[PDB]
Amino acid sequence: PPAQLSVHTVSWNSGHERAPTNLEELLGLNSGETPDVIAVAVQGFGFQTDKPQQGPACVKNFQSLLTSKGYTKLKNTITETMGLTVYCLEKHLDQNTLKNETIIVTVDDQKKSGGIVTSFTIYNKRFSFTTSRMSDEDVTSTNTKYAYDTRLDYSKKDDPSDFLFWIGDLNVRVETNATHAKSLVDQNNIDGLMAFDQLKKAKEQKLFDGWTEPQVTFKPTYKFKPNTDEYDLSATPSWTDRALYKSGTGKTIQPLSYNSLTNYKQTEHRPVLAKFRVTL
Ligand code: HEM
Repeated sequence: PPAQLSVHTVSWNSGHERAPTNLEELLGLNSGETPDVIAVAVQGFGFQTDKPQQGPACVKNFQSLLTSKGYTKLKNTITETMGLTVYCLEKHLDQNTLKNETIIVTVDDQKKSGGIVTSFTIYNKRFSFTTSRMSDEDVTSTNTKYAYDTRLDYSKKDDPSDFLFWIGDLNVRVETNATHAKSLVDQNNIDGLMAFDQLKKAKEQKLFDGWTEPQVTFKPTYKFKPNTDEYDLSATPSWTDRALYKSGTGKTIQPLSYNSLTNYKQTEHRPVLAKFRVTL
């Protein structure tokens, strides 16, 4: 039982885009770090049907890179609009106690909104990783547009998990006009623009209760004109992909870094990579 473990998470509202082939950077591996757990969440369209037949390349390329580095894929789960994969270094796994479990929650009859939770235990500590997806137009258990449901929140369980991460596009946006938002971006007044971000409003409404986001120092990750760094100002620049963390049991979770990956310009959103150190 080590004293600490490291976790990398990445999420990307990737839409109809295929997985990139350059993955080390996406997963935070390109400077030689060797995290214990890696979670990858995507939001988009057509994953399960997989008309593009891109599933095969995803498996090949992720498994090619990660197996050589000592990772085991605990689970991949896909729906039409969401994907969540969790990897862990094989050296941490005790099959007798791992209790690897995933649930899918769907909130609409077309199964386009809801979320996924994958959980597992190592060294007698329980990890849970959630992703979620909500539409602006949906009727919901919260009567909000935010991608929260209590069924996805393993901190509000009778026996809450030790380490919890929630990654993806939460459908939280910046609630001001585009002109003001862009001016704050140009001034690098990130905290000033963050004053208009809806996560605090969601929390006031008792969504994401007690969940923390690492400090944001990067510019909004949406909406870009593809292959550029220029905002498409048809939308107010916003922080779409987010990483939130919590412990149900008083364990320390220390973010090490939290950044958008601006080299992945293929789409209107930029991926967001978080790195944490957890104390068992
Ligand atoms: C940036 C975008 C994407 C990322 C990061 C991504 C990531 C992943 C990851 C990490 C896995 C698990 C790989 C493993 O086995 O180790 C996976 C599986 C899969 N992905 Fe993607 N994916 C993306 C886009 C897509 C798209 C556009 C499609 C097609 C609509 C798709 C279809 C699938 C399917 C069907 C699987 C499961 C296939 C199987 O289990 O044989 N993905 N993806």
